[PDB]
Amino acid sequence: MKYQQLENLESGWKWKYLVKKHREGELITRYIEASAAQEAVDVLLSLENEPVLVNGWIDKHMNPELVNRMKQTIRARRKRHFNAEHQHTRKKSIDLEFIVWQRLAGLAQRRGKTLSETIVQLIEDAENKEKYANKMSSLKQDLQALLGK
Amino acid sequence: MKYQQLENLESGWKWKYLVKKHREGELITRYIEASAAQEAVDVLLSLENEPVLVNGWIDKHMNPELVNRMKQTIRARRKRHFNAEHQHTRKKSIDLEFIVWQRLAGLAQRRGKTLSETIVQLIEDAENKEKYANKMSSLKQDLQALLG
Amino acid sequence: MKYQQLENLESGWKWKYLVKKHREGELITRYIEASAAQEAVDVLLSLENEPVLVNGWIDKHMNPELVNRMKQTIRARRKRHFNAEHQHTRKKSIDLEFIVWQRLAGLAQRRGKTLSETIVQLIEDAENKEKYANKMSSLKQDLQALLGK
Amino acid sequence: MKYQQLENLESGWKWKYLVKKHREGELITRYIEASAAQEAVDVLLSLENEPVLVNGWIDKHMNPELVNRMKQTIRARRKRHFNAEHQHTRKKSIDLEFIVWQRLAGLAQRRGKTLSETIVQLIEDAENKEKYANKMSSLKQDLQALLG
DNA sequence: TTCGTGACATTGTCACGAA
DNA sequence: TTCGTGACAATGTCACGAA
DNA sequence: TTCGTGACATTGTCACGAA
DNA sequence: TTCGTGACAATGTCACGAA
Repeated sequence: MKYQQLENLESGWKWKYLVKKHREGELITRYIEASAAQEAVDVLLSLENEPVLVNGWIDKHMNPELVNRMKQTIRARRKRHFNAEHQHTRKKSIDLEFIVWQRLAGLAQRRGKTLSETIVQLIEDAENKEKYANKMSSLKQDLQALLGK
Repeated sequence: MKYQQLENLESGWKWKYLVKKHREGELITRYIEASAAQEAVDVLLSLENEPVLVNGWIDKHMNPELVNRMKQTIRARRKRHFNAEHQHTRKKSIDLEFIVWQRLAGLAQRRGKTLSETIVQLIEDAENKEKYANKMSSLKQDLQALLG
Repeated sequence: MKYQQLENLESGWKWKYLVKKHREGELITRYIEASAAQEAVDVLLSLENEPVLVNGWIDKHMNPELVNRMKQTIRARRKRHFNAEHQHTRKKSIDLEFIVWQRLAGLAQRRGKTLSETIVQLIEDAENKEKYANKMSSLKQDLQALLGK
Repeated sequence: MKYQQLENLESGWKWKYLVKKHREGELITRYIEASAAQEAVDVLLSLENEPVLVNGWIDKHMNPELVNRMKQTIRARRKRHFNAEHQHTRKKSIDLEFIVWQRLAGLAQRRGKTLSETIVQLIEDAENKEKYANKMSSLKQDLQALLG
């Protein structure tokens, strides 16, 4: 755990979680009835401006099989923040032709390495071609003259 | 255009659109007062089963701040469909590191070509360097052998 | 022929011929009996200083059987003389061991060319040893500084 | 001394010599006189076959101008004899041109080798060159097998 | 001094190719 | 046949170097 | 089990070169 | 205008190997 915790906002974060889903429709509560669950819908809706008070509610009305989906989504956004505190870590997304990907990826999984470097190497292996064209050609074209003189 | 329209469903999306955005907080409505605008929410949040009418709702009810944002976001949800059919047309998202991007994009910036052209051109040439190190490796292997 | 003839002088050495050979122990006359044969001898030595005389003498008197041996021994001196003049013209001999003679003499009957010339080449190519003794030592170094890069 | 000096023939040998130079025109007597010469001539010429005779014939009766001339010419014939046997020790002479002799004799007299040997050592080198140009044809050729 | 030895000069045939 | 020509043969010397 | 993290999926945007 | 389109932003999971 290289990224510290922030009880304050890190809690309000989870709050947004039980919202972004409840909106599109997804059993937030750990109950089955649409009577006991519906009730809980408001039991939290009011905790808007309510910090750590949010945690009090997890042990109360929080669907178990969600604890997984959440942790995974939390840590994620958790890293993005700290990583956004500068540039080198700030990641960016890219869209390219399918077939292209297939190669790349297939080259990442086959070239015992991760995408990143795999892209870093595929580059160095390119700019080197220029001086490798002649480097191999010179040692070959300069000797062609030995056949006679 | 390269793709044709589907009035029946096409408009369908927009619906799915105005709702969505609304669900998150937005005045899809062309009005303001918590009344008239309020009605136009339910008045539209119903054409679900008969979306072939949403269009006539957008032409004289939807907030104009979204006319463009839509024609775009839709025209996209359109291409995104037809390509999602086959495989060669499909697409894929990647998440590479900052540093890389610079150099990477940078190259694509100096050549101008597609950001994908970069992976082709880099694989195509950077792979031809993996070639001369082979013709220069099998050569230094049969050159010195005969010699000593 | 090629050279010239010395009517007077050449009869000179020509004379010494039957002479130096007669005292050696051989028949110069064509008379089996020691009466006419011995007569010719005495009559011969008297010509100690006569040219043309020796000519007619050889005719009626000398043994026309060794003639050939003479025409050969005489022709030689014709040549050994005009040649012995200038240096590059004078011929000279040497004693070589059999072993060595073999190869050499045997390279003449194969290559065809004269014995002398034979040595002329044997030498040139030989002396040229360094010329190609270096081409290798040299040409071969050009490949070493390459294979190791 | 390596050659067993067999007084038997070697003596008779001298004879032919004293006889030869005689038939040519040279004194074979220590006599300061003409006539006195007719003595040795026939006196010795009759020794057609005299061992110990012709021998002492010298210490007591023979020209002095030939004392060394003989001791040496004799050694020659002597060596020629034991040598006449096997061809691997006997010899032959050559008639070569002057100019050739020069270069030849030169290197020979120079390198500090015997005339005969000179040729031998010179032949080896005369072949190496003819051999070195060969390895050139193999290497020069094995370069285009692959290269051009 | 004697001797083994290498370098030539001499001088003589011998079998040949082009007058 | 006639010759210039080349390959060796044979035999004597000479100046050296080790005995 | 809790993390960090990398591989990707959806879906919204907007300048752009023709059409 | 209207399309097709490409570079990224936001962010929600999932199955990994070290803690």
